[PDB]
Amino acid sequence: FNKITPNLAEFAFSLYRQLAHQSNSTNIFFSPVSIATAFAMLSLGTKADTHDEILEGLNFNLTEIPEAQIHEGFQELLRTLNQPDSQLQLTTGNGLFLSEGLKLVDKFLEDVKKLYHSEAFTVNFGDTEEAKKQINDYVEKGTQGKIVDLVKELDRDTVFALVNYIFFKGKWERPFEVKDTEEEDFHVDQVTTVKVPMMKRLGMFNIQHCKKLSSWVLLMKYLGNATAIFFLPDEGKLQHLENELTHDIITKFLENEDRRSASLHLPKLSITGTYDLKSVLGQLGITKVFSNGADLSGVTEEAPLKLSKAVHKAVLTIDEKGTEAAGAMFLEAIPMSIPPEVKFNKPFVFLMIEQNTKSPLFMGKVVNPTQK
Repeated sequence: FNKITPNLAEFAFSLYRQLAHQSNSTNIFFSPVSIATAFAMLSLGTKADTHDEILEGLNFNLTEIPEAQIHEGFQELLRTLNQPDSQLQLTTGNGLFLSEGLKLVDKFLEDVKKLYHSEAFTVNFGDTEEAKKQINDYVEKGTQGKIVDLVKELDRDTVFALVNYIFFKGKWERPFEVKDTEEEDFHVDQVTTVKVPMMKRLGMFNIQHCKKLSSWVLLMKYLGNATAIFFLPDEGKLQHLENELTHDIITKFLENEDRRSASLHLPKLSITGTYDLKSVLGQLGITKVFSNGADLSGVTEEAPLKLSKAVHKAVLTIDEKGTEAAGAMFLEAIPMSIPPEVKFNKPFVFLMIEQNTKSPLFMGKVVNPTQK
């Protein structure tokens, strides 16, 4: 439900398939939305090919969609993700660190803080260790201690760095009971298991088995404007599941509101994803902004400039209840027939969607819960 939603979904997938390709034995978790928003904001300080590469690498076809529509699209998205009276409890931030002694262009600083409500700071890159400390302290402080020592090192000639972080710990509209959480096996291989805390509940879930995706598909809503979608592939269908996913298929799932009884087993976990955006977005065609040929004339008017560092960290916590604050009670009418046992006890894929815009807030893959 947003002009740029289709683009963000395409970006989420190209990014996902990129990461899934590098290796299939690691947990994947990232925010298509936080990354795309950061880079769209950055493009504002770039021009020509440098600029164009960035928007195209974010899956926007400049021959078909006007730039003004792109930014307004991100604007509406932001005005939604962070509103007063309503909170999905999303801790996110984007920090720009530019060399002191650089003559920055006002308009850029205005756009960053006013339009994309982001943060720009000036630091002394002459002192690498102190620069790193300030950057890391920024993240730590923004996540109240959940993300520490993010940046492990800086290039010798670093003059501009970008940090993008996001932490999500949502509250289910229909929570699990802690007393029902017990240790269960999780099949990493078809012949190997490992124990992990497993949440479980008998109720009416928006769950179904999809022939095309060869997977079970579960949708659960979070307090706020978000919805989690879990895809459990049949035996040997993970790769098929990954290839067959599409924005149209996901939109269809979100339209369905049918519920059926089931005994659901869902792992209680905490996973993280840390990526070097220069490397990852590089594989998506975004290379000039990170090179000596970078046209960042919208950032600094007279001196050479390029983005030498760009990091993204996404943290997800899934548990029985997002808070100790008991939620209002409700009663579901569960039939007396035998409910299917649907267990997320093997590699599965997931996506978190923002209900209004339908933007892909998060996307990931759990290969082994006890991996972190």
